Amino acid sequence: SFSGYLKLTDNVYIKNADIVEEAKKVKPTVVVNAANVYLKHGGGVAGALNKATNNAMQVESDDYIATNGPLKVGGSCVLSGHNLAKHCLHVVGPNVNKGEDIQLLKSAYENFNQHEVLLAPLLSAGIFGADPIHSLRVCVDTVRTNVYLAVFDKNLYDKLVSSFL
Ligand SMILES: CCc1c(C(=O)NC)[nH]c(C)c1C(C)=O
Repeated sequence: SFSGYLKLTDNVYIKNADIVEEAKKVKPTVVVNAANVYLKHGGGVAGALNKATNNAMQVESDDYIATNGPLKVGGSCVLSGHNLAKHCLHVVGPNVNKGEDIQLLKSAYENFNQHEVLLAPLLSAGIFGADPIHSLRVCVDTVRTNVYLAVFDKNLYDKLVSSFL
């Protein structure tokens, strides 16, 4: 199971880890991808997860989009986890670098409540432009299921833990 995590609350745990490496090690039931509405996994966590699947995640995602159309900002879809997890929950947090409503971050985290346990990144953090301290606060105030947060950057991980209220 998950190891080396710091417990933040009853159900939220955090670790300084590469989510790709964490997924390959644990093979969780659900890994969360920091997806965009088109499921175009170009960079950040999405590019890293997709590259770990040898692009199988992108091939599956393009078929999903061709059939269903784009996701909503704040929405999600469950696809295969490929070599990383049983499933991948592609969650679309608002991209503040695209001027998207930061208020949609709570709706994005609500998707996690449909899964008993998840390995996840902080939504809308990194290349999505939101404040990761704000993302962690929305996560602990929204997610009720067991979420194991992987934070890639050690310096950000320390800032998140040291400032956690
Ligand atoms: C492609 C770079 C990458 C990897 C990786 O390739 N791990 C094996 N994991 C992560 C989380 C990244 C990021 C944040 O972009």
